[PDB]
Amino acid sequence: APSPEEKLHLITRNLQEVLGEEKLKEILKERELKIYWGTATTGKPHVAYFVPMSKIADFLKAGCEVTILFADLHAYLDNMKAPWELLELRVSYYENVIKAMLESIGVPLEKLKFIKGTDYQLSKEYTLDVYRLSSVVTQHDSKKAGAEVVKQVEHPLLSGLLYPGLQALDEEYLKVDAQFGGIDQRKIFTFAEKYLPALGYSKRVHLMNPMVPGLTGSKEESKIDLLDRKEDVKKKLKKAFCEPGNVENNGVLSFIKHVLFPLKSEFVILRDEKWGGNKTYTAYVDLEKDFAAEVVHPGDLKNSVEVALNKLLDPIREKFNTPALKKLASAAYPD
Amino acid sequence: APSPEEKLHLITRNLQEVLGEEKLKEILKERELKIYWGTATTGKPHVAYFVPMSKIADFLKAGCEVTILFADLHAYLDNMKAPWELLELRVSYYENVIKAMLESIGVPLEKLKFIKGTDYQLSKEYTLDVYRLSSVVTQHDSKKAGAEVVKQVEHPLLSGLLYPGLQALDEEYLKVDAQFGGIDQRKIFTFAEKYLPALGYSKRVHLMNPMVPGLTGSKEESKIDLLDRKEDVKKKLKKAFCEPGNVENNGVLSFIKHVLFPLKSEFVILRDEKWGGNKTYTAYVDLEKDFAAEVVHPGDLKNSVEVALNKLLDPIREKFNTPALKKLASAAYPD
Ligand SMILES: Nc1ncnc2c1c(OC(F)F)nn2[C@@H]1O[C@H](COS(=O)(=O)NC(=O)[C@@H](N)Cc2ccc(O)cc2)[C@@H](O)[C@H]1O
Ligand SMILES: Nc1ncnc2c1c(OC(F)F)nn2[C@@H]1O[C@H](COS(=O)(=O)NC(=O)[C@@H](N)Cc2ccc(O)cc2)[C@@H](O)[C@H]1O
Repeated sequence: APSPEEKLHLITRNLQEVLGEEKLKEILKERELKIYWGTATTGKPHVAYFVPMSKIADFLKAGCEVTILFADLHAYLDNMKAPWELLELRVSYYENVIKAMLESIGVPLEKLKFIKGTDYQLSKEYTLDVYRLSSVVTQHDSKKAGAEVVKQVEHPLLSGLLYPGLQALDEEYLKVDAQFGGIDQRKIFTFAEKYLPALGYSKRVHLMNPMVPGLTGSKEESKIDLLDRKEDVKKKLKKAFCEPGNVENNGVLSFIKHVLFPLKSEFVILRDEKWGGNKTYTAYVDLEKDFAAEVVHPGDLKNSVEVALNKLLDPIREKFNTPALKKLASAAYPD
Repeated sequence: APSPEEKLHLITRNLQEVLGEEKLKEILKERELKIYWGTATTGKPHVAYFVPMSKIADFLKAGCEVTILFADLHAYLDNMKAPWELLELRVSYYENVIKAMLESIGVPLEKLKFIKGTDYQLSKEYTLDVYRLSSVVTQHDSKKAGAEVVKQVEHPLLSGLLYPGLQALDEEYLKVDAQFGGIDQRKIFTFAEKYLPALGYSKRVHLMNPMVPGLTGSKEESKIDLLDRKEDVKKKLKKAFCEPGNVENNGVLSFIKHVLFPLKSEFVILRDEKWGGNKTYTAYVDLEKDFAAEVVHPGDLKNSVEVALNKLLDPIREKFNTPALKKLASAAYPD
């Protein structure tokens, strides 16, 4: 039975920014927070998705009612990042792999709600609100709201202007108090705080993670897929940006900070007896200090992350080791 | 039983431009043409609406299946020219006054179909097509398609970009072969010819009237309302631009050309015996020649139009002389 103060700590730890602290505290004084996270069903999710999933885990630990939105219409509206025929296959792939990630990090699925955008975003009342919103949002504001999220092409399409407006309306139709996403969503979040009240709807609390550098190319591609075999995880980890003593733009350290510490509350560095043997850290700042002092070597850091990451991936790889899930993976991502 | 050639003449006479003559003739060789005309339910219709209604009459004379669309959602999308609360009152006013105009010029209403946009434009299949269209139409093309139709404001709204796309989709959902409107619709019509095939839908024939100068200020406001009393019709007609011998930008002559000649097939100029007495014209070009020669005086032309216009308005004014229609007129246009 966590106190409102303990819930607030669980909910907001590791975030880059909280908008709406006043209302957030008002809610936690009385009841559970209702929050959602959305993802457009576009490319294959990679290990970076453990970063938002670790905050989802925190939200459930705090007692929140959590909704996960598979934003299939949004994937279509974002420059057809998922063509319309493949959408429902993409939703199935996303649902299976996101549930597998949550099961792997021990998140109880029975208190989560999963919904796909097209379950309600084609309804008459929602569509009427899209038109009501379109009558107050300028073309200027919808273009700028999506600048960091929607793909920016030479001749922008009308769909790209619709995208942020629907993401705002989703807060009302999912009946939430708050929306969580990475800080790349910030301009959509502030757009929603401005325009939802123009429709008679309350502004929501917005919770924003930092954009965490990947476990590969410095801060694009070459990422680690959730279904990569151990040997491919090992190979990709060797090439990760991880300079000795350099605690910035370090995707290996960032994964520890945002995924492994919240999961386990500790992190063990594997190290030879010659250099002091293993050491258990209870706080990220202590590990960071040792890495800056160069008494945690990059190779030992990578070794330690490799062991923990393969533990997270093992049940996922097992789950997708089914004839039906192998066919789904290939069918959702053909050529 | 008019021939295909006689139907084509009735359908296309007095038009400024026909797009799709090849397909138009292919259809008339086999069956009746399916056509619609739409109007956004915004301001009170004035006597200029007799110009499109006279072409509707021609279409029915040619045997066409005609739909009249009361585009209520479009009125809302066009800079809220009709706010959402007043829309259904505006639709009722438009339906009553348009049916009255057609009855006045002797158009049989029983073979016309009347539909309001929100009967189908909020449906799931239509909304899906709006999103499919938005994924191919650029912001650039939708802005330019509506440049002469949608109000151009300093900070354009998203609704204004949606407007031409929905007008294009209306051609498919109303299941027509052709759309009729004034030539101010041309950029929406060519937009529809370009983009409907991107959705797997056929291009439509487009029929365009000329933009006829009003019976008032030269070629805005001061117009004659369909419910104006005889005395107000008389007063407004006195101030109409009608210079002797000047057959251009002459709203009085244009009304004769586009409304009175199609209705009656003749036009009688009322003139004193001293100047030759009355004369009946069987063709507009003969009247124009006499006006250019200054043997039809502006006052006599206005007198002759006044008599005919009050005949067209009399049954409309009688129809709206009901307690329920008086309340409707005031409720749809308050303050
Ligand atoms: N490296 C990282 N570090 C920290 N957070 C990260 C990443 C990362 O990298 C990536 F490559 F995986 N993504 N995320 C976060 O997870 C989510 C990704 O999902 S998304 O598909 O991008 N969704 C969108 O864009 C949203 N508009 C979709 C949407 C649509 C309608 C709604 O009503 C609500 C939402 C967003 O919150 C992202 O910030
Ligand atoms: N002086 C004149 N001479 C000759 N024709 C004239 C005029 C005139 O003057 C005015 F003041 F009355 N209007 N018209 C013509 O009648 C119609 C008016 O209706 S409207 O409300 O303007 N409709 C729109 O704009 C259309 N986008 C509405 C629409 C929406 C969805 C659809 O699927 C189809 C259509 C249009 O065709 C106009 O050209």
